[PDB]
Amino acid sequence: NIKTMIPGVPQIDAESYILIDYNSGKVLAEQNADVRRDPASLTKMMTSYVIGQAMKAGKFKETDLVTIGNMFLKPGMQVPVSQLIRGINLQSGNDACVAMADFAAGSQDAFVGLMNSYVNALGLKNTHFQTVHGLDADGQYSSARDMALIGQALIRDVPNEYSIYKEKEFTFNGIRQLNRNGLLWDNSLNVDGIKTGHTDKAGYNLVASATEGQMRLISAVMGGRTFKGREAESKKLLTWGFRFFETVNPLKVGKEFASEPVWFGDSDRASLGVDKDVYLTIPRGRMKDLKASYVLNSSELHAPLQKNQVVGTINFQLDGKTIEQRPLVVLQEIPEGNFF
Repeated sequence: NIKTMIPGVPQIDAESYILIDYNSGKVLAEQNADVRRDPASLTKMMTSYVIGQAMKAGKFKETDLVTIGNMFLKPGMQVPVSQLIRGINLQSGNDACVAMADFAAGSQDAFVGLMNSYVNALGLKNTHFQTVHGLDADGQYSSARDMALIGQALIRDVPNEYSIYKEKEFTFNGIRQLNRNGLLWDNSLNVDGIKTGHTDKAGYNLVASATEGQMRLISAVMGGRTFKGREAESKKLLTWGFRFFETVNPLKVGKEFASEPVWFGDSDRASLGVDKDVYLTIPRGRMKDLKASYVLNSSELHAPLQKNQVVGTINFQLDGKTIEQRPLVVLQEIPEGNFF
């Protein structure tokens, strides 16, 4: 029963936490992951997400200058966008958020409206932002799950913005500022994200992400007890996640997974696979025992068969139990067969 066991979770010294796989979205561990808490500076992930989308859209460059009104910024100061986004991500500067909010949306209210528009665009059911920096507000809240998903969106939708989160330091006005994510300096893990935060109502919060090979995990901890424990507890989850789980990529697009006969077509056989790449998070070491089969929606396949046409379902089995399902599609189209 060593292969088919469910691992016990470590005791995490925080009120809420969640651990997910970046590729497959699988939840490996959770505790009060949907309780609505104060997000503190984790809010700045969404602030960074709004900014990342605008630059990705081309609205402003990282070299553009922003004039201040009205990091210790002063009115009339001209600060490159590059420095303000680093003030947000590395330093957690609340003043840099305000500056970038007026610069990106014209006002803080217009910028909070965008933050909450992406909240709905991501489907978050337990998040609402009242601020651009994350200071405690009566009406703003988030949760460990929603914050783990915001971090996923950062990595997925704006990778150029996300690459900043791994920088250990930046210099503003001749003063070196360190990134507050102390896990970047950990020799045992490969941590390149994401964001720390803390307030009186929120406690000590950390959204972290690490990689081991091509596997990527995202942890979110909220309501942490101490400043140091913030990083220690997140390190507990990530190492635990990598020790007991492995992400595997069994089938990618274009790879033939099965062949079935085709009637009335230009060809006699169809090449069946998947249109979206498959990522499965399984107990580490059980990839050798992973079995895959499939069912068909029809007794026969009739031409014409369009490209990426659904014809059945793939079933991935581990220990005789289906763990994931994906649509089985036609890879190459097959037009109607003609007769001379």
